Amino acid sequence: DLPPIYCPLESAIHPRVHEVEKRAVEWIRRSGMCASEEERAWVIATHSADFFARFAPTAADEDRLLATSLWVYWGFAFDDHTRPAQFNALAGRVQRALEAPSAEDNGDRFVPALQDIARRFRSFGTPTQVRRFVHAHRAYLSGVAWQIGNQARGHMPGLDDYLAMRLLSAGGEPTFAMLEIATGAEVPDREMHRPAVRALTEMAIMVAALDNDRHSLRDQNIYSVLMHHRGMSLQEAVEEATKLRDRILLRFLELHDRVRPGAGAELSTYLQGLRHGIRGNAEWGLRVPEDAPLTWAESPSDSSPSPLPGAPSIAWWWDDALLGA
Amino acid sequence: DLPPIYCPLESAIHPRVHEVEKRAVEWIRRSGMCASEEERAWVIATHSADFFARFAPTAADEDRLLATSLWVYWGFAFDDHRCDNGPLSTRPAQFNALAGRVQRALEAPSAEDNGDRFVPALQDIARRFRSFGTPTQVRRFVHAHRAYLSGVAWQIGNQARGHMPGLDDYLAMRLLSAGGEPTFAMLEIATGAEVPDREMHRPAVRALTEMAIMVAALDNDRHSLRHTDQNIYSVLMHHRGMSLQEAVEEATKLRDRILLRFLELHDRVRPGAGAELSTYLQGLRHGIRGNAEWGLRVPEDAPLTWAESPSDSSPSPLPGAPSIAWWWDDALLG
Repeated sequence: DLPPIYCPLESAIHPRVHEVEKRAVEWIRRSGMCASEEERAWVIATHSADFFARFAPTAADEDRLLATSLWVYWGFAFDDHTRPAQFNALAGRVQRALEAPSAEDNGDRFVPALQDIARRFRSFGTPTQVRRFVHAHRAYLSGVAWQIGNQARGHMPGLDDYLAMRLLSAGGEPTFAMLEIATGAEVPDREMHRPAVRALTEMAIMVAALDNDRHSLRDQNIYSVLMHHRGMSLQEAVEEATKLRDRILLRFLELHDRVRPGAGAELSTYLQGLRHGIRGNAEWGLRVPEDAPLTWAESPSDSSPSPLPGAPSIAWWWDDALLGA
Repeated sequence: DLPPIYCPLESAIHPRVHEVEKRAVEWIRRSGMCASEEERAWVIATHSADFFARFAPTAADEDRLLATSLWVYWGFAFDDHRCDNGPLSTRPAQFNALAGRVQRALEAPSAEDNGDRFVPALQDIARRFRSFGTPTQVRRFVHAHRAYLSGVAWQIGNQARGHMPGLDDYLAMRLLSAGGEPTFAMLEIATGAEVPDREMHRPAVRALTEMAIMVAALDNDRHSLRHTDQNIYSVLMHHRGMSLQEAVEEATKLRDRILLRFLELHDRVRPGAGAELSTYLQGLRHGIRGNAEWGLRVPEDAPLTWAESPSDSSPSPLPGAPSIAWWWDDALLG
């Protein structure tokens, strides 16, 4: 019993989505990241071009939209897999290959593909935009390492730890750090790293992450964490999860409205990218198994302007004294 | 049987080191990082203020040299109690969770410690870094910090499996696990010189940072030689069937080659550098030298000897380490 999603945000998709999808399907087939035709079909069936065309709907350069979409395909293909000890090494190697073009594949299937993506990013993006994506990619790999860690030990994390980890393990950091690369609109340091923008970025990531949890009811996820800790039933957890998520999005809209008016063209595009991304991520979740009409919740299920109790690690999102920008 | 260190770089130490060491000893006592009197005295005996006062010897504000110095103390304590000998040293699953929690505590001032002694200490250091560094410098430190932790996770993974990495994985891993990224990312905070994104992130500058880090990491491995530990020596003894004495000569050759390429690239990049990049590059240089000099002095006033010449002066990439070959590629580092 799944309530409709609260997402009063702009929905749009690149007009050239289908041309990019074609080129991306080509690159998947040639990438070497897939053993069998059955594995390609699985990665092709993620419709990651359709996903990311919703994040950068007006990207001037079709090739930047392709490069950024390819990573999303790479991410789905990488996460369809490993013990923590081998993973920590593999995470280290893959991330080195992202940062070091002279790194060699050593027969690892994912490294050439990521290095082809990195080479496309280095031919378009500034060294600054590449370093942002690089750091986001390591943050994601740390999240995955954390989640594989918990599973191998049978640690079910409490809410604060789950939300912190899922911030990273969902792949939201690298996805949102590709907005600039797709658009070409370079956000200056003093704007991109304002705490206020950091909280907007994390809050957009968290809501996309909790919406991915919801699209997965069909084993570390907000529902398990709430059931295991708060002794809730599935329904009671579904209802509590929707309240957490809707409260976070409410904070996002509020902080966004405080921040958007003073913003430069580049930060402004980035912020419309967060919004497009949150909505795109929800809409892609509903439309992926395409053209049927979607139903959306008109109101938050919880309107509280105060921080989530039991999640101190995300409380600073609500602390305007800390975010004076 | 160890040859002297090739290190023809500026030795200098902050004229206020002794005052800063005093306030840092005070902070280590009320820090909470340390269970016993015995640990406190260990942390203190790292002389981390002397170490980092070599990295930023003209720091205008000793509060900034202090804050940065604190992380170096936190660093030794974190390695010694969580990474090298802690029940976590062979438990990557548990270490992966700790690294997530410690990193989150550094990015999120509202995070709670969950009874981990190292977190409130880190959060205090973070609060200082935020009080006078720009949010850009704080993020460069925070990113460098997760990089360091990823390296330790890789190291601890290898220890659990009894896996001795090869030269390529070892140099890539050690680039991170030896804590040089966050060490060097504190130069800006210590000095107040905000290096613009366009300059800091130039591949040439990134390569100098990595080479400054590799060299300091291999001087650390040299410092730790005075079988099963992952270091350049067991790496070479295992993968290339060498005696310890052959590994030692081999390690010295590779390290000196990297230092020469650092020196060559430094000389091509320094002339055009703006004032903030120039300060950062003097830091890399002061750091390399500071790391080695601190390592021969840490039990310290006696005359040291240095190698007048490198052990190998080949101007091309290390054999068997393609992950660093791009440091020699002047086209990619335009």
